[PDB]
Amino acid sequence: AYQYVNVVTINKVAVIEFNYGRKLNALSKVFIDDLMQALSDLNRPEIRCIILRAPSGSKVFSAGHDIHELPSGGRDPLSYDDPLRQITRMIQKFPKPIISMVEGSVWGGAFEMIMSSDLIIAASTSTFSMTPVNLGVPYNLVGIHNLTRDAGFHIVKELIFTASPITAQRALAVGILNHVVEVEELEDFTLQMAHHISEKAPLAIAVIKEELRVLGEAHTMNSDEFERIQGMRRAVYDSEDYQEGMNAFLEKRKPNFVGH
Amino acid sequence: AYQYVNVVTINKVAVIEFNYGRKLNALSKVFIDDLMQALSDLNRPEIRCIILRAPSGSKVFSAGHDIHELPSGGRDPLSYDDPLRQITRMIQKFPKPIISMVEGSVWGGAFEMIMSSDLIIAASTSTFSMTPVNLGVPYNLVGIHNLTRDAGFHIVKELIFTASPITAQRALAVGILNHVVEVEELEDFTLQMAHHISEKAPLAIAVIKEELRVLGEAHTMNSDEFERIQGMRRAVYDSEDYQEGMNAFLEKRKPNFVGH
Amino acid sequence: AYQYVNVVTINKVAVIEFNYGRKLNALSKVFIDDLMQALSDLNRPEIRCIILRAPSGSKVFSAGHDIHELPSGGRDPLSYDDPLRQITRMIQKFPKPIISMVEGSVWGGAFEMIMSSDLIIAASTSTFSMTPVNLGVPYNLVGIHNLTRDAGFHIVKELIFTASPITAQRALAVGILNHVVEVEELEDFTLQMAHHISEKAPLAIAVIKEELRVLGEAHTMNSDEFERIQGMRRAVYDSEDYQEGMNAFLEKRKPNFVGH
Amino acid sequence: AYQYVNVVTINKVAVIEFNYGRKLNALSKVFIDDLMQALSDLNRPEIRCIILRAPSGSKVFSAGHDIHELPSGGRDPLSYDDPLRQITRMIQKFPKPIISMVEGSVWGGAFEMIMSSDLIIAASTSTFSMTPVNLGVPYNLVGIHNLTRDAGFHIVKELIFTASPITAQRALAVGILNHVVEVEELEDFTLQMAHHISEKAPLAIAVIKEELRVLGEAHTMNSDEFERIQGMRRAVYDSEDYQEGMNAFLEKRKPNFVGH
Amino acid sequence: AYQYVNVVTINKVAVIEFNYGRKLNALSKVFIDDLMQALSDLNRPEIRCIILRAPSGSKVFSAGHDIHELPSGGRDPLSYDDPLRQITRMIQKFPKPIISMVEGSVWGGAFEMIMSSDLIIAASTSTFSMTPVNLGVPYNLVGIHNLTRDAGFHIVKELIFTASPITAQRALAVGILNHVVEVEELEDFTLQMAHHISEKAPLAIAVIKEELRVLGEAHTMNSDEFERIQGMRRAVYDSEDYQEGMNAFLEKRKPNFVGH
Amino acid sequence: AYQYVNVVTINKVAVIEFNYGRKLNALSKVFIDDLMQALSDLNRPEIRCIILRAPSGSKVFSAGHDIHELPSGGRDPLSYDDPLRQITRMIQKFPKPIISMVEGSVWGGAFEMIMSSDLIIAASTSTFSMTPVNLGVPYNLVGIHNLTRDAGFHIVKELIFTASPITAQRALAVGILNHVVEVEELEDFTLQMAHHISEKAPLAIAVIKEELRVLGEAHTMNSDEFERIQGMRRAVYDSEDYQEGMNAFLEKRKPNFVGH
Ligand SMILES: CC(C(=O)NCCNC(=O)CCNC(=O)[C@H](O)C(C)(C)COP(=O)(O)OP(=O)(O)OC[C@H]1O[C@@H](n2cnc3c(N)ncnc32)[C@H](O)[C@@H]1OP(=O)(O)O)=[N+]([O-])[O-]
Ligand SMILES: CC(C(=O)NCCNC(=O)CCNC(=O)[C@H](O)C(C)(C)COP(=O)(O)OP(=O)(O)OC[C@H]1O[C@@H](n2cnc3c(N)ncnc32)[C@H](O)[C@@H]1OP(=O)(O)O)=[N+]([O-])[O-]
Ligand SMILES: CC(C(=O)NCCNC(=O)CCNC(=O)[C@H](O)C(C)(C)COP(=O)(O)OP(=O)(O)OC[C@H]1O[C@@H](n2cnc3c(N)ncnc32)[C@H](O)[C@@H]1OP(=O)(O)O)=[N+]([O-])[O-]
Ligand SMILES: CC(C(=O)NCCNC(=O)CCNC(=O)[C@H](O)C(C)(C)COP(=O)(O)OP(=O)(O)OC[C@H]1O[C@@H](n2cnc3c(N)ncnc32)[C@H](O)[C@@H]1OP(=O)(O)O)=[N+]([O-])[O-]
Ligand SMILES: CC(C(=O)NCCNC(=O)CCNC(=O)[C@H](O)C(C)(C)COP(=O)(O)OP(=O)(O)OC[C@H]1O[C@@H](n2cnc3c(N)ncnc32)[C@H](O)[C@@H]1OP(=O)(O)O)=[N+]([O-])[O-]
Ligand SMILES: CC(C(=O)NCCNC(=O)CCNC(=O)[C@H](O)C(C)(C)COP(=O)(O)OP(=O)(O)OC[C@H]1O[C@@H](n2cnc3c(N)ncnc32)[C@H](O)[C@@H]1OP(=O)(O)O)=[N+]([O-])[O-]
Ligand SMILES: [K+]
Ligand SMILES: [K+]
Ligand code: NI
Ligand code: NI
Repeated sequence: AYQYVNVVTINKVAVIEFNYGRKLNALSKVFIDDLMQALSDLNRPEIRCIILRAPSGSKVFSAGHDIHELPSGGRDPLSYDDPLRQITRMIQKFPKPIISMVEGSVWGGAFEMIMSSDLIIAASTSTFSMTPVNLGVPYNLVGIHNLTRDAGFHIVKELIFTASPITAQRALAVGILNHVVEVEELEDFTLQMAHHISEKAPLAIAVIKEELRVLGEAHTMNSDEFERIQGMRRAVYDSEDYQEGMNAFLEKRKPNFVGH
Repeated sequence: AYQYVNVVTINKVAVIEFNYGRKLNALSKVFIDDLMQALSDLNRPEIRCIILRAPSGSKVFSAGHDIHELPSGGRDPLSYDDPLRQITRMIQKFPKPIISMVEGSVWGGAFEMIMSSDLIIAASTSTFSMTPVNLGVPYNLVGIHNLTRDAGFHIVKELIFTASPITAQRALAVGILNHVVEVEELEDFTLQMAHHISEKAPLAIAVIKEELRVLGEAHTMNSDEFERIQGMRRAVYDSEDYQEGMNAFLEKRKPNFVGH
Repeated sequence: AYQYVNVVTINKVAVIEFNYGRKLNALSKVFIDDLMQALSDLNRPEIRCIILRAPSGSKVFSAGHDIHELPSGGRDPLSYDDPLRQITRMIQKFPKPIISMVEGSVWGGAFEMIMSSDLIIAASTSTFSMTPVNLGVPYNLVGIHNLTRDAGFHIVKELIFTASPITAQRALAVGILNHVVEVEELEDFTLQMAHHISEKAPLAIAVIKEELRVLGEAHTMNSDEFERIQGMRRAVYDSEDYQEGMNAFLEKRKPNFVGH
Repeated sequence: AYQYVNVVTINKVAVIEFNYGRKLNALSKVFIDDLMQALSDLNRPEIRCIILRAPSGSKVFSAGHDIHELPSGGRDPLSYDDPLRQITRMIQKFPKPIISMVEGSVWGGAFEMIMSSDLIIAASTSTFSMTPVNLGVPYNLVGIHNLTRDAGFHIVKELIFTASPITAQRALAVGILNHVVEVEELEDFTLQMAHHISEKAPLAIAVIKEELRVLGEAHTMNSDEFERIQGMRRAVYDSEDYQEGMNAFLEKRKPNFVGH
Repeated sequence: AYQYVNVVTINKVAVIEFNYGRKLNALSKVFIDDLMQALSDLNRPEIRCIILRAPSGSKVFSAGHDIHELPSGGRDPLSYDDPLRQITRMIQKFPKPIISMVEGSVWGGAFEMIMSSDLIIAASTSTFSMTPVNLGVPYNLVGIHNLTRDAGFHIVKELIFTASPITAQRALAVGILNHVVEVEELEDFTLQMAHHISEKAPLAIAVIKEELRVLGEAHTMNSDEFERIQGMRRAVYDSEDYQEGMNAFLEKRKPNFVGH
Repeated sequence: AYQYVNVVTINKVAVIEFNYGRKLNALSKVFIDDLMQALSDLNRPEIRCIILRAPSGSKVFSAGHDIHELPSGGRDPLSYDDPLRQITRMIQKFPKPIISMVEGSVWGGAFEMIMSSDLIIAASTSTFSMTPVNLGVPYNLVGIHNLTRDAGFHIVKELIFTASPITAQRALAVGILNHVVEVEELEDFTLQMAHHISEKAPLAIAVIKEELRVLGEAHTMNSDEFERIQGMRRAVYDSEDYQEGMNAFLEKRKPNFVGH
């Protein structure tokens, strides 16, 4: 059993349901460690497809990164072993398909988390925002890359630069979602597709998923370019604005950004 | 003349029509060798645009890889000089635009074949499936990469992991197709576009096509990553599941996959 | 302050308006030098978002490359320091969002220019074409790469190989545009999005934009592939067809291309 | 204990000594499994430097790949999980320096193995050969790359194309070896260098070793190039020459190669 | 015109002499800023070649990184705008050849600095060491890469893992140095070569140097590999060993490293 | 027969001897066309090794690129189809070893040509120079890359920036040559090694040569880097210095370079 998730398996399909609603399923270390343990426990030959979901009737699918656990001490907020960074790698390397079944609003790191999964099926009332420019966070290269494989560059830059929510209808139209259904059809539609996938050849699915993962990462650059980017990110996480972003969030007020 | 295609030339446009209805235009070696000979013969300055089509009225555009020619046991079924691998490279390197004009159902390797062409114009009643997970086939890197340049990652993964057919309307909406037209207008519509392209500067078209080919291919990885992927693909084509998929296809029964 | 653009600032938003209507805002060296000086002058902490536009009522947003300024006699027409190549780099490296607010028709290098910007909001009556195959021009790798980050390969190849205009509605559908609005609403809609972006964290916006730029460029090739392409481009700029394409534009007649 | 190796620790230095002299320390699966187990068991904070050696007085350091374990059956002889391929990866990813201390003759896969290690210190009487052209073996990309980081291309090609042994003195002159010493001084010279390295910062050593490993692997190519090489390798392991080379070695006669 | 360097111009050759003897030409910000200003001021068409030197008679060419300025606690010591990182970029991008003319002992960052220059001519009594493993420093990817273009991997790993000094004779034998001369001949030999270079075509020299720079940097990797290495680097600069290495250097005692 | 080369076959070895003494075996278009035709004619299974040589007693091995065939200005002098660019690709792709057997002086493009071959065996009196900085020529990336796989960067930069000849003894010490022998021993020393290689497995040699070729080329960069380099090379071939370099050679005088 798990403190922060609930797992139900029938036949070859496992549903991992978030159980962290008192914190709006924020991506706290304790929540992510339990989600990763649950996925690892399901890495068995008789499990063929995973669904990730919030409880039925959730207003908020996930509030994203826990803003209390963001470092404000001049440390990289999105280093390789940060919980958000660990869960996106683990989803992408997992040798079974992972479907995000979305009811409610999706924020920031949680939007990256569902974009790292294999398919997204969403309620017609679900909404999606990408929020680092609301907090002054310098998103990392891997995290940004995870957002660029579905919608085009102009659409991705609108989502990030405005931090404005988009509807499930627009998220379908721009190529982010696989399917949008009425919320009362969401579970039945998603289970039908998951159980269908579980009848197909699992070893062929696993190697094709791994081929897609490698090709998706195969945007290569030299060491100088990476180190130049890391210097730019460091200047951001050393900024007055980054302190103001976090301060405004916990004081429940609007940040005032100034460009330092 | 050719045993397995019929070629017609109208000014600067060449139409190559499959003549392999006996096997529903399956990508047999003898069919692909005639298709490649026909294209090579058309590599002349006075030809400016190619159309690939099945005969008018076809229910099946192409049934995909000839399953009777797929290597059994531990032989790579999608090696460099396999017919499907040869025709996709030839289409992509050919210095004139190649338009796939689609009537009927499109399966597996024939879907990768039309995706490798420059433009796809299809009948409102045409349908599209990608089927290696039905058979347990470890699709190759180059073949998967050919499926990723039009629709986004989540859509591609739905197509491959479900092996379910999509309509021409959905294939248009997700960016696979250029145009969908009523079947009685398909030929006229496609020829009008081909004649129009044929008025443009062919050397400019050829170098821009090759620039897009090179950029499309420019997802680079180290030797270890390629050899690791090759080891995973060999484990799949060595598996009981691969034998079961091939056998189930031939015996016309549902395969029973077990994950080894 | 500039001969060929007008700049107005509204709180933290700067609007750079073309003032070259006597040449339909063609991308002449004198125009681009003024556009680049205006952008450089706006790289100030109190400026948070840029809008590029043509004057209200413009039938032609930009007629594209100044065809009089293209070299004739066996010279690369799209070298690293040609004005179109300079302005796309400058837009992409600029540390503030640049929104292209489009009224009227967009041609050739002007289409590449708006594609290189961060967001595109367009009038319902605006139209878009990519024209090098009309003139026999061997477009450069960087230039072509700039057209491939929004719509899929089949769509881009139709746009380039036909040189046919598409509508604002089709450009929205295929992923080129962010928004299409009635022309009477175009300025207010674009200014409210720009003001909204202007309240977000500028340093987070600048590092995410730069991360997207270098991931966008990170399609890598070996020296031989680049030099093989450059040799193909030189055969095109040495061709009879290239001279005929330039001649026909200047003599206002239909070119006759022959494939050498 | 181990059946096929003997381990001695001298404070922070561990010496792994081959114990397979009855098969001239050929790289059979049982010998390599024991070497990898002994390395894995030494991956402890109190160990800082490894030495690999043959027993004192060995005329043969290692006879290379066990030719009885080379598959002939149209199967890739150097696939990702073959013992030679496993041991070179493990030596390179091991977070402590590994020094090859060589007495006797070094052959084929055993030469690649010492090349994959961090330093090579050798007896003045030791000799070195790279032998796949004697057998008709299509050596794999990773394996060849492991031979190209010390001596230059012309020297590597002489070694491989001639399969002729070189002296310790020539191996020093061309950059393959760190040091050549009289056999009576070999053990002490090597131990003093290992003890000296063991006084330095182990975390600094490990991250610099890992940085050198990933820069050394960072020669990148597209999927088509890898698949094209793999097709060429398969044609070699399907060849009559390959069968002739294996049979000639086992029958102790000169092979007769004919080029198919 | 400079506090910390002296500049002598002989025909088209400029000789930049270090004037920071108080810290044995350690790479303090104040010294490096004056070295970079002097180089910038020499970027004129009438200057064709640069020589970098310590004063005639120097025991110590440069004592390396200023250990008093290296950030301690959890700050990256080798960030993009650290003085050593700036000076190696500037030397490599400088459009004239830069010859390191070496008398005395060369340590750590000063060794990387001379390795980044175009040619090295040294006195027979000069000596060379690479020192990060004496301090527990996690050297950065670009810094390590700068050390791998002259001697082979085994030799570079000996230099870095031992931090032992090598003689000029050995540095010449492994390919680090161009020439070794008696100290009395150092100025005559170096100036003769610099004068000879200055009669050659400067624009051909500049573009070839820049071609070599970009080919040298063209070892590419994906974002995940870079972020993984940066996480490992951060674990080292957070370590107790790193604090011990810095403290031991400042207290002029032997460090005791423990592996955390 | 051939107008400009003489070919002899000794068992399985073919010796191609230059016959263009009248321009000292300068790499004129018609000379290189016959060398390439002679190689193609020898691409047969009963030939296993090629030797390239000048006639016995030659003072000049080859005077390098034919300076008279270089363009006068405003054109790239080393385009993909140039004869030097053609012969180095053909040597590198040729599926049999090519040994350069060198007697006399080797200049410029002929030095690149022998560097592109597999092995170099040279007379003790032979000499070697790299000459583009004598003429003001902007060497191409592929050409420079062909000079970097044997000697280190410092040595290569000395050779190119000085254009000074080096001895066979120095070329051996820095890793350019395989062997140096007295001129009376050169022919039979080289034939002994070629006969020995000719008894080895030719398919294994061919796939290993090709693996080394693609690994050598696998230094990758983005389109913007390449086009930036090309623009810099264009500024050189457009310069006054390039025309001065060509004029000085024609007028048999020392050039006066001024840096524009
Ligand atoms: C990777 C990344 C990232 O993941 N950033 C975090 C992105 N998340 C967000 O921007 C969403 C932040 N929260 C909200 O917008 C709203 O809380 C919302 C999710 C719509 C739920 O609104 P709702 O009215 O239902 O509840 P609220 O009154 O807003 O807030 C409910 C409580 O949850 C807290 N909370 C909400 N989200 C978070 C979070 N992500 N981290 C920490 N606390 C949170 C609020 O501070 C309140 O705290 P407290 O007053 O009890 O101490 N990034 O780059 O920024
Ligand atoms: C690259 C790849 C790939 O290309 N795989 C193959 C993908 N192709 C398919 O899955 C489609 C397989 N075929 C079918 O679904 C059906 O034949 C269909 C195309 C719907 C047409 O049905 P239709 O009723 O009109 O004809 P069928 O009864 O299904 O089949 C008529 C015959 O054609 C054979 N056949 C059909 N497609 C193929 C094929 N691709 N290869 C070999 N034989 C085939 C069947 O096995 C039958 O053999 P036989 O009983 O006459 O000896 N992959 O990775 O798997
Ligand atoms: C990068 C690239 C590129 O940018 N190519 C250029 C792409 N641009 C174009 O194809 C548009 C060319 N022009 C046109 O299509 C039409 O001018 C159009 C924009 C529809 C406007 O029609 P309109 O009926 O008003 O014609 P005008 O207003 O008279 O245009 C006024 C003059 O502008 C000239 N002109 C138009 N576009 C251009 C241009 N790009 N360069 C130079 N002159 C131009 C016409 O030839 C007229 O010459 P002249 O009569 O004064 O001697 N490329 O690869 O090709
Ligand atoms: C990866 C790779 C590779 O690793 N190739 C293998 C490269 N190995 C070689 O070329 C070593 C060839 N062997 C020799 O030169 C000599 O056997 C040798 C290493 C010098 C020592 O000679 P010595 O005179 O002491 O002993 P030998 O009489 O030659 O041989 C002693 C016995 O060991 C066997 N043997 C030697 N090397 C091997 C091997 N690598 N695998 C299996 N058996 C071997 C011989 O066939 C004899 O078998 P048997 O007939 O008694 O059953 N490759 O690509 O080729
Ligand atoms: C990049 C990197 C790196 O660069 N590491 C640093 C590597 N450098 C070293 O290990 C050499 C450190 N310095 C020394 O060992 C000695 O100064 C040595 C070069 C042997 C010369 O000894 P000598 O007795 O002649 O001269 P010293 O009195 O030690 O040194 C003369 C003065 O320069 C200072 N100094 C010398 N080296 C350094 C340095 N690297 N950083 C800061 N100050 C230094 C000393 O503290 C003295 O200052 P002060 O005590 O008068 O205020 N790394 O990764 O580690
Ligand atoms: C790629 C590249 C390159 O390959 N450059 C070319 C590099 N080659 C050189 O710099 C060598 C130029 N030539 C010389 O230095 C001398 O000719 C040398 C090879 C030392 C031989 O001196 P030598 O006094 O014996 O004989 P020469 O009479 O000078 O030369 C015999 C004739 O061949 C011509 N020749 C010699 N080298 C070349 C050449 N590379 N191109 C064209 N003609 C040449 C001379 O101009 C003579 O013409 P003519 O006077 O009969 O009409 N690059 O970038 O520069
Ligand atoms: K709004
Ligand atoms: K300054
Ligand atoms: Ni990509
Ligand atoms: Ni390299």
